[PDB]
Amino acid sequence: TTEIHPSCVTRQKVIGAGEFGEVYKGMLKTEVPVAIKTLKAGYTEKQRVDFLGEAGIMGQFSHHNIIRLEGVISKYKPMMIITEYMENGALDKFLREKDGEFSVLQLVGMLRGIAAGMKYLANMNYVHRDLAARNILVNSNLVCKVSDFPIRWTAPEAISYRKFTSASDVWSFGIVMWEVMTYGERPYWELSNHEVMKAINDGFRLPTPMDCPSAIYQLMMQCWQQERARRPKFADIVSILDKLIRAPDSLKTLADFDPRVSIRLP
Ligand SMILES: Cc1cccc(NC(=O)c2ccc(C)c(Nc3nc(-c4cccnc4)nc4c3cnn4C)c2)c1
Repeated sequence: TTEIHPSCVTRQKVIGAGEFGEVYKGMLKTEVPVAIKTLKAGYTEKQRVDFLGEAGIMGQFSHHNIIRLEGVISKYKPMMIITEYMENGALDKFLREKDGEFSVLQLVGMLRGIAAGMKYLANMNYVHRDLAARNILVNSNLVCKVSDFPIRWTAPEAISYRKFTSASDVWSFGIVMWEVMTYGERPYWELSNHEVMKAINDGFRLPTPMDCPSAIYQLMMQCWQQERARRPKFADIVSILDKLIRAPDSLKTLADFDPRVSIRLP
């Protein structure tokens, strides 16, 4: 793993909180803006294992749609994980702040990216477990990168008996699809966590977003199959989203939106 000397790192502002440290924005000389996760004095043995273990696996990943590791500071204290900085931040907040500002093709393109990075993770035998728009970062080319800094996002088997697999990630990716196409709406709106699980078990599923291609709704619906073996694999998801994008007239057929309010005018 690329070891970085602390003299090359300039922390500037705090932007979040880690396991046992803060997360900063800063500069890296070799000047490149970076995000910095620190492990502060007093960390436990387990925290160090997880911290440097996160660094190790990130260093193994090399994919367009996975956040890139710039390097690590492990020979000096505080220890640091240093990644590329993504100017547009977390996808959930991004979309909520840019409601209606993109084309359907752009939105589906985001989803293709996320799916490509998840296919890569799943093939590397990495189970994310917390896939959600809030863990996806967006750069100045609209490229979405899976990161890892959730009842409503979690497959039934992962909730019920903690079976977390790439197939439970697929369920979550279904929910991310809906997040994207709704521009960051809260999945299941104000339903409580227990009402969500009850709804799912009862067989209900999130309704179609407004202005949503029929193909895209069909795909998220198949990510939400109760039977884990029936869900698409990420290879299936990437393949469909790539074909839809490359034949973009396919996205013009829209699923019917179920109106929650009727407005009558002559
Ligand atoms: C695939 C995988 C597997 C396993 C683990 C991971 N780990 C990371 O993805 C990770 C690890 C370290 C860092 C420095 C980053 N960077 C960022 N984290 C945050 C942030 C974090 C926490 C609270 N608020 C914001 N914000 C950022 C970046 C970059 N730009 N921005 C705006 C990400 C990834």
